[PDB]
Amino acid sequence: RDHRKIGKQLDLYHMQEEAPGMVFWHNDGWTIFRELEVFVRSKLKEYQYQEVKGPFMMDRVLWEKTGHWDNYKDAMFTTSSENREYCIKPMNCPGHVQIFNQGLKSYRDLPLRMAEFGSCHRNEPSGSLHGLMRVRGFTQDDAHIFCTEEQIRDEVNGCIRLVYDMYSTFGFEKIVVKLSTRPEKRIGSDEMWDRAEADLAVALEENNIPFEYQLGEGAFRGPKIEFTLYDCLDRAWQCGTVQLDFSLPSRLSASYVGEDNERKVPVMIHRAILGSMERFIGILTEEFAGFFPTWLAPVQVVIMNITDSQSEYVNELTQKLSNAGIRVKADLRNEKIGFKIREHTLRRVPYMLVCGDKEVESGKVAVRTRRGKDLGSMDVNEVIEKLQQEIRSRSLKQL
Amino acid sequence: RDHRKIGKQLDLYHMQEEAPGMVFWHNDGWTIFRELEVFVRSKLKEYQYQEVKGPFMMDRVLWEKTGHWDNYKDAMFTTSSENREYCIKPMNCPGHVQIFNQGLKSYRDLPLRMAEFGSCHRNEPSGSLHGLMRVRGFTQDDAHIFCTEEQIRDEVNGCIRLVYDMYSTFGFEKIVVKLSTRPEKRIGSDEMWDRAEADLAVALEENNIPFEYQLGEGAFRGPKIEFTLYDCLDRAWQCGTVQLDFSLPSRLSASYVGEDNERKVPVMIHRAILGSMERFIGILTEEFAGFFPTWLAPVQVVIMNITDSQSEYVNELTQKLSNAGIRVKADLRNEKIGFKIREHTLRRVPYMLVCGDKEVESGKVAVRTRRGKDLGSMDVNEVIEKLQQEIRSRSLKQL
Ligand SMILES: *C(=O)[C@@H](NC(=O)c1cccc(O)c1O)[C@H](O)Cc1ccc([N+](=O)[O-])cc1
Ligand SMILES: *C(=O)[C@@H](NC(=O)c1cccc(O)c1O)[C@H](O)Cc1ccc([N+](=O)[O-])cc1
Ligand SMILES: [Zn+2]
Ligand SMILES: [Zn+2]
Repeated sequence: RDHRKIGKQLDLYHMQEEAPGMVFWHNDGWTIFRELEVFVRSKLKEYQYQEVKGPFMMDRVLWEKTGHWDNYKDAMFTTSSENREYCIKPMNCPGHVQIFNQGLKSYRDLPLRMAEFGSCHRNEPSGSLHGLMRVRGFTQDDAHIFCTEEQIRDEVNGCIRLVYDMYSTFGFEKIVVKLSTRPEKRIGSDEMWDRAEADLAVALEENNIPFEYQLGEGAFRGPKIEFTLYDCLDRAWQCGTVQLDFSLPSRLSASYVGEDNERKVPVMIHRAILGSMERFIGILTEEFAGFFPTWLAPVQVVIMNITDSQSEYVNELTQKLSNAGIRVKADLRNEKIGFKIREHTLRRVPYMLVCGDKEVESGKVAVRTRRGKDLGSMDVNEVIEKLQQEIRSRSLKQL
Repeated sequence: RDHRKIGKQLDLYHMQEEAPGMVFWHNDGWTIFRELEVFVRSKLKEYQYQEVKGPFMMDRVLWEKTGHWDNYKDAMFTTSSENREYCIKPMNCPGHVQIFNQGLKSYRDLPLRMAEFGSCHRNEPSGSLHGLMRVRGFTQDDAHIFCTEEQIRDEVNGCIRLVYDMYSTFGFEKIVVKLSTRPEKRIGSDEMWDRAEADLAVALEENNIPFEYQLGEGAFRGPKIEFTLYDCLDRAWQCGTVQLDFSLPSRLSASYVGEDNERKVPVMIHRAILGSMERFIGILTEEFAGFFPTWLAPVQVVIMNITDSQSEYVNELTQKLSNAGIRVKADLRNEKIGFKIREHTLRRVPYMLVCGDKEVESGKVAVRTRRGKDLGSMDVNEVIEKLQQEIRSRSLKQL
């Protein structure tokens, strides 16, 4: 369970000194990355999230307008063009407010949930980088919710359900939730903080979540929730966050017309469920020790012949499986069946179809699994129906 | 047919002076963008392309090693960290060679086709920017093919079929193909250029392509093909390119073991079919004048009630359509049916389901189209089956 070693073994990705802290996603690693996006997008559709894409760099004046310049100028890559200074974005938050600021918003547009798979960059010191855990370039399952003060409870509830629903898919059921203590220096009136804290307390009680408080001084712009998961080694990984913001929407001139026809500043909720998706892939790689679940496996099926007679039967089978949506490969090499089955077992391919002369004549296929289990000859249509169920259900275990 | 005006009318995207030449993709514009990616990925799977993701910035030493530094340093955004200079990538080519350089390659790995939806940036002068046509940040349907000299014909054939197959999906059937004349200053032996030119000439003859030559001096690293399409206004848009490269793989120390067991440098083919996908969306926006085909339309169906009695019937219908994969919205507003049908017609929603008291009791739905055609009451299952066919076929016209 070392994601850097398994990543090299499975040809998932690589890094080199020319771009420290930035991942070269290979084909198989990118397949895992994109399958994660499909999973998140499926959850986004459930909770009615927009998906947007912001610009990678933005004017340094805009970043100074947010107030994040002074606090995080060290971590921000800077670039220039035509006597103007630009910042490679370390966060997606101001860009979403820019999209929100387009057009007039009323209360009828709230809550407005805006998600983005935003590529962000941070100038982290090189000595602190490690694999996919600590990088300079990363993609967050980020989203921001624009809502009234009244909707804070209902929106935090949805984030809470999202965290537990999503972590459970991967097998993470032990979750520790920590709440933040309000600092001395804070933005926003005390009554605003008091009302929002009641919203958070009611939401956490509603979901029956035992929560602890954190010794850290907490964020100045709002109350913060952090979700930590535990992998099969009982290792704690902090991935989720729900951060309230009373500062940024006021700074970036965001507003909406309320029911009373009065100009109001929306409440802004920052939330990520998995956090850094590169980091989450590394966590998943160590969690499964390379035995990725079928829906996450880069190559899900390999079909092999025994000799060249079955080689054309294999090619039809590969096409029939590929049309069914299965990520399949054909192994027609001039190696005998024990060699290929072992090699694809070592590469963690979930299923392995053996096509002998009996298999060609029967119309069936001989099925082996990467754990060495022999499921015997099965109907080709039956095989497809079972993997499709395993893929669509995103099941954690095989047949 | 002005994509900037239609983009504002349909809330597709926006741009602001804080990030000149970079697009804020709104939800509906991002839906078109992502649907284009799915279309390209479907074509990638047909031709057995890998999909990878490279780092956004790379060491300036690596860029100087390519030789693109001296020619294109002006157009490249530069940034630094820890006394080292980095370049925000304007091209995906060197990053793919880096991924190719991982692991030992043999001739049995060739041809190796490597595609990437790579976000690239160029420091284009601000006065030259225009909408999505001329931007600083763009995403290309880029790919690179690593192959032997012998495979150049078969690979150019696949690129040629890809260009015509993909342009035809959008209704672009008039295509002008231009070939490049070899310059005085060139990289690679004359015999290499002579053999590759024969490969290109045979490939273009094979597909029966009438081609012209270009007065431009042509690329120094290899022969170049450019594909121009014509929209419904008979306007020429140059989108596709197939560029041969004898220079870069040798520079970046790329190699493979041949059949003769000799260390050889692969031939590199750069190819993009649509080119800048932001630019292609703008072309598509003007081609359809906002009447996007059903598979490309941001919102494909709107269901409306006449009064609150049908409001709960509409919500079930919206869910049943959404589970079927249709991008659908519910319009339960307190406006009468003529108001809503007109508003969604003005917003170019392909289909429009009207749910009266007759519709609730029958189990059917009243169907209108954005062209004003009345298709009458239809079965809800029948409606779903027809849009699914229209979406999956990517048909250019409605029922
Ligand atoms: C405060 O605004 C906080 N933002 C978030 O925590 C946040 C989490 C998840 C999703 C979104 O959209 C969020 O805004 C803070 O700015 C986080 C942060 C810390 C450090 C740096 N840095 O430049 O080193 C950037 C952002
Ligand atoms: C020559 O290498 C040429 N590259 C391409 O034309 C190309 C087209 C489509 C896909 C890929 O992967 C390609 O490499 C040239 O470098 C193109 C180019 C021109 C200008 C600039 N610029 O920095 O202004 C960059 C790239
Ligand atoms: Zn945020
Ligand atoms: Zn290239």
